[PDB]
Amino acid sequence: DFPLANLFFVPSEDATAFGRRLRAAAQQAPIVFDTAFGMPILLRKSHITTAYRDTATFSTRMFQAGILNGGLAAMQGDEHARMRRVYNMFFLPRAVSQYEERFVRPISEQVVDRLAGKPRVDLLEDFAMELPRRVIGELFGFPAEKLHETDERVRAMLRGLVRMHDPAAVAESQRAYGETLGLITEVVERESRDTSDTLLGEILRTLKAEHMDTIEASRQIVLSLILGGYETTSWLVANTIHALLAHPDTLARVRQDPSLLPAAIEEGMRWCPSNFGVLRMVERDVRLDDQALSAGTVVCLAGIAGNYDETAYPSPEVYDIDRKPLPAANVFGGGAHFCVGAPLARMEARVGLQALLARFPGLRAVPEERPSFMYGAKDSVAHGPDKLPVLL
Ligand code: HEM
Ligand SMILES: N[C@@H](Cc1c[nH]c[nH+]1)C(=O)O
Repeated sequence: DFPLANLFFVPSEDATAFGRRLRAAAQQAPIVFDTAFGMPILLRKSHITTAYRDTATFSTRMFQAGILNGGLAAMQGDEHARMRRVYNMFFLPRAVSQYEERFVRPISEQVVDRLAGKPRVDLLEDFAMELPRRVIGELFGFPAEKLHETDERVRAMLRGLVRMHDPAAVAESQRAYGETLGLITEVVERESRDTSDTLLGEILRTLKAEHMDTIEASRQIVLSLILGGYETTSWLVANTIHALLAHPDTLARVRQDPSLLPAAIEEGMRWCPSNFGVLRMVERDVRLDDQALSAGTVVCLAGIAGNYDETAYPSPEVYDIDRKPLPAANVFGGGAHFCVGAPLARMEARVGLQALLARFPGLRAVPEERPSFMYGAKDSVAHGPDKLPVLL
């Protein structure tokens, strides 16, 4: 039994409130029970890094009861490493740079172009959501407005991958995936043809060459590009935008020198993380210092609690793109499951923000309307703003 804490479901106009809450809780106890979120939360750095590394004690098996069964995240040990190698190939530095020139740079120019002719826009819906959606489109050879229509189902899918102790959340997730399976099957069938010229077509050929091209594997490839490449990446872009908007002098520096964008992106992941960490299944009784966890417990590794550890990052409430070494990205997880798509997400954030800042030198937040930040923004599983109104 752990002390109670209320870390997740608390709204604030301060983007730092989430990180500050987690840090303040971590100073008081290593492990807390977040009643509204509904599970124990590991907050102490030593416990978290141990958990990420000891996959035999802290597994991803809970994923086998839900729509990710048969995907990469649900695999363990040797099965996992072999398929992981195959996913890794499509996010290598060279591959990502081809995506940048062919797909993401031009698309970014087009998304930013359609914001002009409006004195004010919501950069959340019109930019952070729109750009990753359209990238996943071009990787599929498939229209982005068709993905736009899956939004309620995409977030329904994701919510059942987080609050897995909730039977209703899990069942709605399975339902939403079932309602998306026709579309998934359409994309797979079309891009499995020799006539296929898309990246997704490249991917399905590689799976076949390793004799891994089951219906299930091909569906989970597509599913992860939707859940990760579209919805999750959106909140990274959105939180990076906000951090700059909320720091006009830094925004100006970054516009004048775009080579600062990677640091701005990493610092934004520290200062305003869009994800908290990961979920794990405790597979055997384990003692963490004087804490005990029972086998069968699903826990949250809230690695972003270290984002506000002032011993690592002094004045952690300050957005400082000049921190060196750059803060460790905890929003991508840890250990062998560490996000394989991270290189694409980082590149989309850099290229999109570069086009946005170059096209609108006068860009600024709407002074009256402050965003509200919370975990679960617009029914997502991200910590992010409810809106990003700007003046162009
Ligand atoms: C801002 C963007 C993203 C964030 C914050 C993020 C976060 C994460 C995290 C924390 C994990 C680990 C889950 C766990 O260990 O339980 C993960 C895994 C994964 N993510 Fe990402 N992700 C992002 C974008 C993407 C993209 C763009 C893709 C693919 C195009 C993607 C695909 C995957 C896959 C396939 C895995 C499973 C990896 C494995 O188990 O080996 N994600 N992601
Ligand atoms: N949660 C979904 C989508 C996602 C990918 N990366 C981060 N999130 C999954 O684990 O695939």
